[PDB]
Amino acid sequence: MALVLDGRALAKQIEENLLVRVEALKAKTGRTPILATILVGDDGASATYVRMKGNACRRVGMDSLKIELPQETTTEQLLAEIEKLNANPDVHGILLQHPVPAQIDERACFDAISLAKDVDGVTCLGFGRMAMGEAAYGSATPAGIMTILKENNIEIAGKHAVVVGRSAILGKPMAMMLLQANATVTICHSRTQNLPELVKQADIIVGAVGKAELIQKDWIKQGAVVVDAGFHPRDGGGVGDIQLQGIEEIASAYTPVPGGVGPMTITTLIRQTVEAAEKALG
Amino acid sequence: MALVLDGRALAKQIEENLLVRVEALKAKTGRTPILATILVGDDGASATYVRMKGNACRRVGMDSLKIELPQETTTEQLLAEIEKLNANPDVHGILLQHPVPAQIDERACFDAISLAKDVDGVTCLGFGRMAMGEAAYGSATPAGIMTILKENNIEIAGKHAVVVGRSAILGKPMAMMLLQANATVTICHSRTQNLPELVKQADIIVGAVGKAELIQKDWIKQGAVVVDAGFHPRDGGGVGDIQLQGIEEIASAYTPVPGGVGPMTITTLIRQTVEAAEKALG
Ligand SMILES: Nc1nc(N)c(NC(=O)Nc2ccc(C(=O)N[C@@H](CCC(=O)O)C(=O)O)cc2)c(=O)[nH]1
Ligand SMILES: Nc1nc(N)c(NC(=O)Nc2ccc(C(=O)N[C@@H](CCC(=O)O)C(=O)O)cc2)c(=O)[nH]1
Ligand SMILES: [Cl-]
Repeated sequence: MALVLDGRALAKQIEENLLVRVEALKAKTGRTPILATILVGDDGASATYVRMKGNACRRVGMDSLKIELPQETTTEQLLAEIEKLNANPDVHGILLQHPVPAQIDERACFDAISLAKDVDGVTCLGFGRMAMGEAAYGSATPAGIMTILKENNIEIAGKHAVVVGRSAILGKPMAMMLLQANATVTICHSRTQNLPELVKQADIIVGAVGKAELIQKDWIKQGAVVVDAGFHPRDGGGVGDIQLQGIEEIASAYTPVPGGVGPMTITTLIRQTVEAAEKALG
Repeated sequence: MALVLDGRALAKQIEENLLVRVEALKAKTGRTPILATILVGDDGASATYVRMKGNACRRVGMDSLKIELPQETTTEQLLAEIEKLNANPDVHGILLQHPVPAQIDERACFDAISLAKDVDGVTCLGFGRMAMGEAAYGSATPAGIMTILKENNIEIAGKHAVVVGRSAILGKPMAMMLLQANATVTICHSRTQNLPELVKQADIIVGAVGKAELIQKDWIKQGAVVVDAGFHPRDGGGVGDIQLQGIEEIASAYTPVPGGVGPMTITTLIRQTVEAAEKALG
């Protein structure tokens, strides 16, 4: 039966020393690390995830600066708001929760965040530096996945990884991180013409499509490592981007949904905020 | 027989347009566009390609500022030279010819070049922006390849492109550019297993390994589009990274070596320098 890649347990374990580090920094400097979170508009899921990230901050002795902007916020207004936070020495990391209202140029706003405070890893600069092996905060969800794979001793070098999805904050960074770990990487998307065929070749499959159980269980290679980065609420248990019912007979290891990639998205953001604060204050 | 993707003809065609644009610019402003070329050490191929790039500048009515630094140059010394060029308003583009002597942090020096003068497309920032669909000068060789494919009406969207090699200035940007053009993209490298099988699945193959004829002709899918980005001087005619002997029987279209990717590497650099000059002097 497949090894459950327990993101919930890993997140809990990691938070233990993050709390020690933060309490050390606060005792040393007399200053509390701050993650500024920006929630723009009325997306309920975005609201929920921002609160979860704030809670996680407080669990390790940090706090959040809660920035909430209306649905009709313009690109110019959000940029100004990010420039305030960039020049705020009391703020050590900046999160802009995706997806912002459609009228806003999200890419422009991501890129306005200073590299030093890009603790969610959304800037083009952060991405390019990561892709080229230079030190950078990685996009939270894919960096969290690499941590899951590494802590669970999952072999990556020489494996064929297939990433289904190519979004700026998930699929693309995921692909580059796996490449950096010496996987052969295939990147698929909505214009891939033979998706089932390619998924069946995957030693490591990452579902990053944001569509409930799009990736069929029948496409999964026997002994594959299965990573499901999706989450879709449903009556009595949500589902991810991959059909996981009966995956225990197929995968060598898999991320459950919930309790897999999700907690480690949050933990990665928090860890990288701790890192930023240490650099800023220490 | 296969379509010859004639990079030499395309380069000449592009240069005719660049010439009239440069002459118009000089007529309007009285100033000549300048590419600063930085050659560090005594590598023969590097000297040759920098000479060819300077020749191309003058063919289209521009000139080059030839910077030649010794073998023992330090990272700090090279950074200082690049910062002088960044601050010089008469210099519109900066080329650092790779590979610099190994004691130099080449990545750090690439990244010191201002985005506005990154006409060879070597910055992390430029790579990141291109990968995310934002405006930036593209790495010369892979951008030249995209142009070859486009201007020969080669179908890319929905095709499986396999890039063999993942270098910072070739393989990685090549893959991100093909992905932006809606190809399914597989990135291979020295740790890749079952390489012959992965190449056989490819609708578009890009050889970027810097090893003479590594990619074997029987690995190529019948009807594939074959792009060879290698060059290795040999008595009686140089060869690339792909066995191209009898390629006309196998490929639907192929870049010859020499006279394919090479000329378009040079012309892409010059075109992007003209663009930089047009912006700066307008
Ligand atoms: N900037 C930015 N925007 C984004 N939209 C994200 N994604 C971004 O927050 N995703 C996310 C998804 C699931 C969970 C999570 O922990 N989910 C729980 C399920 C609980 C629930 O969703 O009610 C789980 O999977 O265990 C946390 C974050 C991000 O990481 N950064
Ligand atoms: N920064 C930087 N460093 C680099 N090292 C390169 N590569 C970088 O100049 N390559 C290159 C390779 C071949 C040719 C070329 O035109 N080759 C001819 C052959 C010339 C001959 O036969 O002597 C051809 O393929 O037709 C031009 C540039 C680059 O583009 N940028
Ligand atoms: Cl809590």
